[PDB]
Amino acid sequence: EAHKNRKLMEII
Repeated sequence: EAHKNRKLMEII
């Protein structure tokens, strides 16, 4: 998962 996730709410 990890990059389709750390992007998705918490970076964008």
